[PDB]
Formats: sequence, C-alpha cells, structure tokens
Amino acid sequence: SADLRALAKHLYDSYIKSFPLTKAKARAILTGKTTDKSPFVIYDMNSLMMGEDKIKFKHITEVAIRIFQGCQFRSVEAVQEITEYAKSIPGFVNLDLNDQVTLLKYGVHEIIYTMLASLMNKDGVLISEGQGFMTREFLKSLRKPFGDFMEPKFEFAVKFNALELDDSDLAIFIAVIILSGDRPGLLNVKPIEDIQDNLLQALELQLKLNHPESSQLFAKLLQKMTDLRQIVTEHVQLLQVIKKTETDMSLHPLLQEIYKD
Amino acid sequence: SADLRALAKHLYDSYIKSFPLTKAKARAILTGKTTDKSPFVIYDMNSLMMGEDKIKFKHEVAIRIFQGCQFRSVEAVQEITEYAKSIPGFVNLDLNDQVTLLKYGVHEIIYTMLASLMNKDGVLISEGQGFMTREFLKSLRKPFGDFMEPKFEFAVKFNALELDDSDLAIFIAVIILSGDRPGLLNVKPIEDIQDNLLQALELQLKLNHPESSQLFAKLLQKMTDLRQIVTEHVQLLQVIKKTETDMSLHPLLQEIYKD
Ligand SMILES: Cc1c(C)n(Cc2ccc(Cl)c(O[C@H](C)C(=O)O)c2)c2ccc(C(=O)N[C@H](C)c3ccc(C(C)(C)C)cc3)cc12
Ligand SMILES: Cc1c(C)n(Cc2ccc(Cl)c(O[C@H](C)C(=O)O)c2)c2ccc(C(=O)N[C@H](C)c3ccc(C(C)(C)C)cc3)cc12
Repeated sequence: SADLRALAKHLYDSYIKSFPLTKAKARAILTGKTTDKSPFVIYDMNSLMMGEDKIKFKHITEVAIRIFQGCQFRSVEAVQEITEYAKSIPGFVNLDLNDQVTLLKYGVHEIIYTMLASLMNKDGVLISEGQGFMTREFLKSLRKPFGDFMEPKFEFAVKFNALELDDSDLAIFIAVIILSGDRPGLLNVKPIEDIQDNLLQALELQLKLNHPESSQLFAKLLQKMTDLRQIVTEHVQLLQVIKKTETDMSLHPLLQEIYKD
Repeated sequence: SADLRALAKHLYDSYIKSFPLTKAKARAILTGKTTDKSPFVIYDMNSLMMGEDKIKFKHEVAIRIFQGCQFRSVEAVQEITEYAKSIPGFVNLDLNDQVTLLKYGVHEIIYTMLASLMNKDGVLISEGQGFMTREFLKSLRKPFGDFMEPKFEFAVKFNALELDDSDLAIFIAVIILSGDRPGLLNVKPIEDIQDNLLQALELQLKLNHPESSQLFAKLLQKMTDLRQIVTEHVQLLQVIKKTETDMSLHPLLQEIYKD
C-alpha cells in the first residue's frame, strides 16, 4: 500500500517531466485566470490565416489539409513524449524489446486521445502548446471528410472530462493503457500483465484517496477504455478514406516517410 | 455490503430462473460429468445429416444452420429481456430508455453467454444435446464460413477468466445498465443503478475468486473485446443481406440493427 504510493508518485513525476502541457496548466488556460495571457482563438477561416502569421507554427512547409497535417506533426511530436514516459514505468525497460515496440505501436493513439481530452472543452481545443484555441464549431465546419475527423474526440472528451481526473490519476491511467496484454504480436504476456496488475492496484488506491466521494470511479474509468478503442477504429476508417480519395500530398516523399505509421 | 451480497443472491436467482442452459450445466456436458449426458458431435456433412436423426434443425446447409442460429438468438433476446426486468430499478426507468438499453445490450449479452457454451474445439447446440465443431463451421461457404470465428477467439480469452454463473449474473446486469449508450434521455438514474451493480460485482469477485488479482479490472476490460465483435458482426450482416438476399432476418433482430 506504501509501495503503491511510491509507484503513483513515481509516475506522477515522470508524467510531469515528460509532458509539457499538464491538465492543471491546460484547465487554467481554458477557464479565465490564471490570467497571464489569453490564447489566440481560431473561430473561422480568417482568424486561421492571422494565427499562422502570429503564433508561427513549426509544421508549415488545402486548408482542411493544412490543419490535418498539423495534427500529424503534433502526434509524432507526442509519441516521443509518450515513449520517454513508457521507459519510466517500472518493468517496462526490462521487457523484450519487440514487446516494448508493440505496446507503443498500439498504445499511442489511445494515449493521444486521453491526453487530448485534457486539452478540450465542449467548445474547442488548445493548440500550439497552449498558445491557441481552435473552436469545435470551426472544425465541424471543415469539408468532408475532414469535418467529421475531430468530432468523435470531442464527444469523448466531454464524457471523460466529467470524471474530473487529476494529473496524478491520469499518469497511472496512461501506464495501464500502455501495458495491455492483448496487443496482437506479443511474445511474453506474463510480465506485462504482472506490471499492469500493479498499476491497476495503484490506480484503484490513488482513485480512492483522491476522490473518495465518487463511487466506483475505478470501474467507470476502465469502461472508457472501450470508448478509446472505438475512436482508434473510427480513425483508421477515416485515414482509409483520405489515402483512398485525397491528393493528401504532393509530396516531399521524405515527409510522408516521416508521417506513415 | 450485506446489501450487496443480497443484490448478488437476487440476480443469481433471476439468471437461473430466466436461462435454461447455465454455464455450470454447459461445463458438465463439455467435460465428462455424470450429471449430464454427452453430446452428439457434428464435424462435417453426414455427421450433420445424421444429426438430423438425433435432432434438431432449428427448433441448402449454411442457410439452414444460420437460420436456426437466429431462431435461438430471438429466444435469447426473450430470455435476456425477462432477466433485465428483474434488475432492481430497470423497469422503473423511462420506457424509451428501457428499449435503448436492450437494443445495445443484447448482442453483448448473447456473445458473453455464448462463451459459456464454447471451448476452443467448438460449441454446444440444440440445448446442449449437440456439439458443432469450430473447423466444420469454418469450412462453410463464405460469407458464413468466417461468421463464428471472432466468437471463438473472444470465448477462449473470456473463458480464461474462469467465471461462474453467480459472477456472470452480475456482469451481464452491468452490461445492460450502461449510461454511455446512444440516445438515452436520463442517463443519471441508469448510472446510479450501474454504480450498485459494479460495487456488487466487485465484492462478488473478491469473495468468489480471492486468489486472482484484479479480476474485477481484467473482466471490465473485456467489454472492449465484446464491443469489437459486435461491430465486426454488423459489418458481416451488411454483406450477408446483399449476397444472399433469399434469407430472412427476424423483425426483432431487424429493429436491433440501426446504430
Ligand atoms: C496532440 C493533438 C493535438 C494538440 N491536436 C489538436 C490540434 C488541432 C489542430 C492543429 Cl493545427 C493542431 O496542431 C497545432 C499546430 C499544435 O498543437 O501545435 C493540433 C490533435 C488533433 C488530432 C490528433 C490526432 O487525432 N492524432 C492521431 C491520434 C494520429 C493521427 C495520425 C498518426 C500517424 C502517426 C499515423 C500520422 C498518429 C496519431 C492529435 C492532436
Ligand atoms: C445463441 C447462439 C448460439 C447458441 N449459437 C451457436 C449455434 C450454432 C449453430 C446452431 Cl444451428 C445453433 O442453433 C441450434 C439449432 C440451437 O437451437 O441451439 C446455435 C449462436 C451462434 C450465433 C449467434 C449470433 O451471432 N446470432 C446473431 C443475432 C445472428 C445475426 C444474424 C444471423 C443471420 C445469419 C440470420 C443473418 C444469425 C445470427 C448466436 C448464437
């Protein structure tokens, strides 16, 4: 039980270090103060063109494309954040290297949607590391197939953010997603599930000591893993339609090499 | 706590009352126990066509097998419907909500209970008196050949938890009482009923499986594997309705597929 506190704090610390924009920092920005500087708001086409001028995005080499490709940049950015984090989970580095890769290959989408929930409200999502805020309505207004890209993630974020999880809770949750013993292609599932049994224990205790008035929060949190998986499925189906019916490229074939799987 | 033991006992009795073929019965048939009579195995044609003699058909071949397979499915929708009414609070909800909860829950319940009738080599049929092999089903002409295999793949993973009926009774309740279903008017009274069911399920597993860590959590993550075979199955329904348009889908099952 103290061992489990050690694990929960350890992961909280790794999560702080590995991820720039935490849920507290992001919640702050999304709702009035802490009133340092408001974010640039993109709400419509014209506010976008000024947003590229002002904020200055790292991914600028249409329009519904250019945003789609910002997500990809940021996703690939995030994957390295997630990989460094995975390496701090007790036992992860000592697993077979083939298993490590597999776990990350399948975990990362699910983890990206989880931490994206942290950056969203009902009305939009923080971009450029907190400097910006793109409206939900604007994203739903983009043409097919791009109008329906972001919406399944907002629908999710609304339900997930209602659980009112802290970063100390998310940190453990993230480690549980990564260590799923049912990913296709794993060679040695035993030690994976051992580690996950420990993370789940720690999550259940964390969840009790931190939210003792919210009954069965543990069970409700594990039920959202269903909703996570269904978003990765709805998203693979969309990448299908893009690679099928879009000149989603030109390209530097060296770019689409970077942004494949 | 005592009240959760009480809810658990109540739901177990409604399970036994509403389902003719329990897991425990299934398991006794599948092994070699003297409590139950060994099944007639069907592993190809002639075995099928000799199984016509030792019974039954339902009450071409891939058509005749899958038409009856749907008949047993309506019956199961009836058995599940009757079980659901026993769950404290369910019948007190909005009527619209009662149907929504069944519309999305039945498939998840059917495939959970179908696991009880299965091991890796095949599946119990005709109330336990036949057994049809996995390879035989897999040899059937496409698209029906690939119909049963996801079910087998889930079942083998799920039967690994070694749950028994007193555990399934509660779990099946939790499935039906999910507040995250499309088109529900008042989620909140549903979420409260589910909150009790999980509390009850938690205790039930800790008492009935004291040596197996995080079975509460391992079990709940299997709902992700169920949702997946439901979505895989409607994809396959679309294809069946176009290739073999000679085949009738029962209206109760018509209404359920619109999601
Ligand atoms: C991390 C992330 C964020 C912050 N957003 C919102 C968002 C919305 C719009 C823009 Cl222009 C954007 O980029 C800006 C410039 C930024 O954050 O700096 C970000 C996202 C929007 C969508 C996604 C997303 O769906 N990523 C999926 C999981 C994804 C897609 C494709 C890949 C591969 C590797 C296959 C290319 C991985 C992951 C991820 C994110
Ligand atoms: C409850 C159930 C059982 C016990 N099985 C195994 C099985 C396999 C084969 C037969 Cl012939 C069978 O029926 C016998 C006669 C019986 O009475 O038990 C049952 C099943 C196999 C499949 C399914 C299932 O997926 N049913 C869905 C609702 C379904 C949808 C659509 C169709 C068609 C092909 C008609 C479009 C069938 C079934 C359900 C079951």
